Amino acid sequence: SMSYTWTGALITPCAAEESKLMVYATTSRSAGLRQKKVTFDRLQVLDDHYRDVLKEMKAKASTVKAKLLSVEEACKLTPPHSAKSKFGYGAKDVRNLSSKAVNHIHSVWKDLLEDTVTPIDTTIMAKNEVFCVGRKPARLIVFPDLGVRVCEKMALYDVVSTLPQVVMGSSYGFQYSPGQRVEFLVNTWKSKKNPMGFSYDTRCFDSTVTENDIRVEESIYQCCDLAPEARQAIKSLTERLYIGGPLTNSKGQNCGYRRCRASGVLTTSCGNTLTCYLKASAACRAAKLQDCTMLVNGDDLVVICESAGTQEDAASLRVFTEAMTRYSAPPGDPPQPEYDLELITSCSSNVSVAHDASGKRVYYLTRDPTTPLARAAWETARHTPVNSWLGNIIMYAPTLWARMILMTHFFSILLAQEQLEKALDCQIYGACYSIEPLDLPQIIERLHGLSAFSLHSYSPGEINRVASCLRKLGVPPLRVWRHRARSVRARLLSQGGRAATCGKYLFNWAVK
Ligand SMILES: O=C(O)c1ccc2c(C3CCCCC3)c(-c3ccccc3)n(CC(=O)N3CCOCC3)c2c1
Ligand SMILES: [Mn+2]
Ligand SMILES: [Mn+2]
Repeated sequence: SMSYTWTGALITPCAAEESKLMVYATTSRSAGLRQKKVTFDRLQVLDDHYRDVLKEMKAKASTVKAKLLSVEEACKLTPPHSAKSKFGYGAKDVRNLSSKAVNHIHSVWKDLLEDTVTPIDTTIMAKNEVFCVGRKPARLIVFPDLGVRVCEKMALYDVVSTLPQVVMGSSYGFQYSPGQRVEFLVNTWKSKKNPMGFSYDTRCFDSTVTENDIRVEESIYQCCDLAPEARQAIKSLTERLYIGGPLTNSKGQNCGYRRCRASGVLTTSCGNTLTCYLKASAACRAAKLQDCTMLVNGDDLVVICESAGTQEDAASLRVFTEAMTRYSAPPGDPPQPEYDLELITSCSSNVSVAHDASGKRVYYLTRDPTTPLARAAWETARHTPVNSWLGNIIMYAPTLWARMILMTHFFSILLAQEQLEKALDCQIYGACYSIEPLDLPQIIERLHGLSAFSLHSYSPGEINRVASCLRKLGVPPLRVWRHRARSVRARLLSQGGRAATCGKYLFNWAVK
């Protein structure tokens, strides 16, 4: 069946968009191009590898006990900036236990328990995301009303935050900080006698997800020891929301129908991860890959296994890809065998090596700096809710480009505007933090360790990537950033107290 059906009505914006300040932001203007790509018929033929893997997953899920969240708990865990309801209240009302919101949520719940069939309305919007140089169309976000979103948490918050790690164990990517992710990848790589590995990523994953896939996920969730009401709400949410439903634009017009994964529901990430893990594990068996270890984050997969030889590996990956295609998930680009861990990119990131103060080799997570640099450029001119600049400083603190360029420029701009002490909103790990730039050394030490302030002797490949990136984007080269940083450092040190702590830790690398 078709992943989508369209009426002709447009995906409209709900606010003023901006598609320029080179660096561009996606808008609703491109929605049609995206719609075209994500619209197709899914063919899926399952086999005994898929069935065997599924049985093993259910047996693990069957050891999980999950509870219902109360309305009040689900309200308190609602993110503060999520879209207001159509029924007269918003996130702030939900979070402060307003009677208007609570009573509507109780009524949505009762309807979920009493009606297990009627498709539930969703809004479809174009995502506004900043990229660098052709242009990629906007991604589509599909989400139901706030009152339903609270009810999803009631039924499934305890399940989605518990079950995946039990079912997928060490392969569940979302349990790891970056250093832990690196540690898993490196320890896995080093455990093989002749390691080979590859990243896989599905072309339009959400659209490849079938009704059967979504019901298989529900059947996994129902293997949990759940309360009777949970079982009913989960079934109802599955039939009425997860398998599909109608789409409405921001102007209240009917855009069409969805028969695939919604990107804006509580189960998107856990569901996608479970479903990719299931198809990928089955595909590894068809491919007959030896001593396979998987790492899964949504539909970004890394597989590390024992090499069978060059031509053998190349053919085994073609068989892997063939099986994934049969299960409904063809790749955006065909996977390639890699014999160097550093060359495997997944979740837009890769492992690299530097050295600590003692001269010990330290592995850390990095990425191509093009998109982070472009996003930071944008947030120099405009201003956003997410502050991707600051998030990247935190998540990629050990990297050469975050330390030399991102930290330098942003502490320079903060010195210049006297806004050192002003908290900024920052979206990291699904949650919205209010971060004080002077809190950064503690945040980085906690997340990465003290060595993040002392790494040096980076790999030549990574230094050159950063250098080619600066050159391509017209930004000063690294020698300029070292000079500027000595100036930023001297400045912070003059200010004493906590600013002197930022100069000491964040810019220890710039000293002679
Ligand atoms: O000359 C500088 O001192 C400087 C400083 C910073 C930047 C940046 C960003 C780097 C990361 C931190 C935020 C600022 C850019 C830049 C980077 C990516 C995409 C667009 C601009 N650029 C490039 C840039 O703004 N342009 C426009 C003017 O001339 C060449 C390209 C920077 C230049
Ligand atoms: Mn994909
Ligand atoms: Mn992906």
